Amino acid sequence: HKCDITLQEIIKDLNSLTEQKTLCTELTVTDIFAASKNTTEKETFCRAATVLRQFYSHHEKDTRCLGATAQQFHRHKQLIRFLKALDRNLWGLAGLNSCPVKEANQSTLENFLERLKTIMREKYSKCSS
Repeated sequence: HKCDITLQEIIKDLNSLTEQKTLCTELTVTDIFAASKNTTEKETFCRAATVLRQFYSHHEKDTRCLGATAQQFHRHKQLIRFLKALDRNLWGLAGLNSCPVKEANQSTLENFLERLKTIMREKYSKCSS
């Protein structure tokens, strides 16, 4: 369960997400990593899955993000697609729907995805030889 290949799928989604910039990636999420580390692994995933769901829900049809050019619109849809795929995997890992996220600090979506990627790669590393 813990060292399941879902970890690789999350890492994969994150790899695409962070190699991708859009009009929208500087917009903010609640910084669940500004906490003092007071949560189980399942709580962490639930928290991350929560803030990302707020983000894609709010920005999928947001005029600042939707794009003027074909390429901008494409990148916007890609981003929302990948966020939903990552979110889906996170919820499957979490095993939890209800986790309050209490941080004030906002970070750009971009910085948040890079942090989550570092934590995911650390989980993968702790799983293998």
